[PDB]
Amino acid sequence: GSFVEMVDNLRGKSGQGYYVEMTVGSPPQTLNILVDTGSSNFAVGAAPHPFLHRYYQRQLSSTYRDLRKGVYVPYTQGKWEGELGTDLVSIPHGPNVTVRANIAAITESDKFFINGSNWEGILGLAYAEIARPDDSLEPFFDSLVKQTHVPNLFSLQLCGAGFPLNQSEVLASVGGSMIIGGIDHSLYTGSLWYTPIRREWYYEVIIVRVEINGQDLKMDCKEYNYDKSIVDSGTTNLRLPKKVFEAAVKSIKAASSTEKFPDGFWLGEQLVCWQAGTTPWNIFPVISLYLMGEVTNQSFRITILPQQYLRPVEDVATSQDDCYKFAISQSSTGTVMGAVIMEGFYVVFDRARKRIGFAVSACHVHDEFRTAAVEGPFVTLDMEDCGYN
Ligand SMILES: Cc1cc(C)n(COC(=O)N[C@@H](CS(C)(=O)=O)C(=O)N[C@@H](CC(C)C)[C@@H](O)C[C@@H](C)C(=O)N[C@H](C(=O)NCC(C)C)C(C)C)n1
Repeated sequence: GSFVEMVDNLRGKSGQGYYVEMTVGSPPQTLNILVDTGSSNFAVGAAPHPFLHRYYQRQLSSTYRDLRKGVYVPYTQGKWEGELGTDLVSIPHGPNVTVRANIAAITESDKFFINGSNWEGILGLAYAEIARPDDSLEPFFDSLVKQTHVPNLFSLQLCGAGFPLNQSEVLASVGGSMIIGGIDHSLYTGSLWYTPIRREWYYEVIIVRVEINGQDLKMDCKEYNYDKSIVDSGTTNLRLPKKVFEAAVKSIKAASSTEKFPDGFWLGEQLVCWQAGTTPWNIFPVISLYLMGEVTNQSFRITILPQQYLRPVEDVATSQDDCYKFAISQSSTGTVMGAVIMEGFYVVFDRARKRIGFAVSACHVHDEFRTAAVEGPFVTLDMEDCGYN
């Protein structure tokens, strides 16, 4: 309920990523690690790279163990190859422990590291099932729970600023919190509502209904989880299956039709700008995702605002304009509840009880007329049928 030691231990932002400080090896080598609930490999740059200010030097760690085995990991965008081994790992602003964990030493990569992101590795927090080479490589959190008394769960509060941040600003500000082993009540308001983790591979959940300003998209619910629906702190946008994306964009365009935007905007590629302070938030609809509840035939809903799905970006011109990119895009691999969703809520990854909790975030961006919300319950039947097989 109270872990002041870990509150505000994250830095970063959408687009580039949210990261936590970790140390690896002996003596401790400090590295910034991206928090990624969408994968299960712990990996770190281990050789010079144009975008890396530092990297893992195995030859300088007295505790480094070479597993003599290579590993390859591809992501929706980006990929890397590395060499497997183990070493001692600690988290300065996390529990006071030291765990021996598997570490992939990245030796080659493509479209993975991000210039200026300030992170040098990735912490895959999902399950062994999707770890590479296979489920035999124990993920970091599994090691943590097995080697310590830290409870089997963590929570994330990702904080979007609501406006663009320059390099010095992102470096000097709080990007959020990752509470390891517990929940901190100062990070949310209202109550926590839980949805079942369908299966332990990605953090998969089941969406049972979608609304645009209260109006039902009215699609066969399997379409919403077509292939799957996951919660991923390593993805910026709310990504939706092709059919759902098209239906959603049609409805969002209709609700905001008093103003017309170019196709490039809806494709998530180009920005739309308004005179400083005049963004017409009210013309854009709220989006509600209903999730299966823990009680039979019960569901709840999470609702985000345009302040969540319109991502702030700096306008090239020295203009004092407020510009944004549409942060909802299509996916051919299922729904991805990325930062667009996570910046609106405090998310509890309760692995012990196989469930994910959502509560309104104490740091979500909004205005005087609307706020993000988590509400329930709703009598919903045959939710099990919403899952895709
Ligand atoms: C917040 C935040 C953090 C970061 C780094 N961004 C910017 O990058 C992305 O949003 N990257 C997405 C691609 S996009 C722009 O939606 O199309 C992405 O691929 N994120 C991955 C992490 C980054 C650091 C490479 C991962 O979070 C996505 C996840 C679904 C994934 O690809 N998992 C892998 C996977 O499923 N691989 C199989 C196929 C897709 C190669 C694992 C299981 C091996 N936004």
